[PDB]
Amino acid sequence: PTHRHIRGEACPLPHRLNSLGGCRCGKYPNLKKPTVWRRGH
Ligand SMILES: [Zn+2]
Ligand SMILES: [Zn+2]
Repeated sequence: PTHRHIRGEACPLPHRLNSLGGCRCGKYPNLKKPTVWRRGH
């Protein structure tokens, strides 16, 4: 799938973010920001 950027995080890989801007696998919580769909990289 497409991984989301929380806008200014230096790419949250290799963790997979959902629509709330975080990864259920402990690393990124529910920040809820205008998250950008990035998968061109
Ligand atoms: Zn990225
Ligand atoms: Zn994670």
